[PDB]
Amino acid sequence: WVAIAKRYPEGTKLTGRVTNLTDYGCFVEIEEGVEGLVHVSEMDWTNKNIHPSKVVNVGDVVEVMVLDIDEERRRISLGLKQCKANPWQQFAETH
Repeated sequence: WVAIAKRYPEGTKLTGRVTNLTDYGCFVEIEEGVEGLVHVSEMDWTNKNIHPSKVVNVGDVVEVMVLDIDEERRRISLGLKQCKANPWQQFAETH
């Protein structure tokens, strides 16, 4: 069945780029008009991991796994947080 407004099965994973940090998570951006929230505990292996989130900065590319979707609001709540191999690149555009 469909959970009132659902696209993805849930627990199906995505890849996104990090944009903000919240009170108990991080916000990750997917595609245009589509953004997610990385829930801090969706891994376990962070806090005692030594790492600044394996260096999860604003404008870095990560992987996330989907939690709460509302097609009505356009919020998919995706949270993973491992990071990519070369997660920072030369982000300038006026060329």
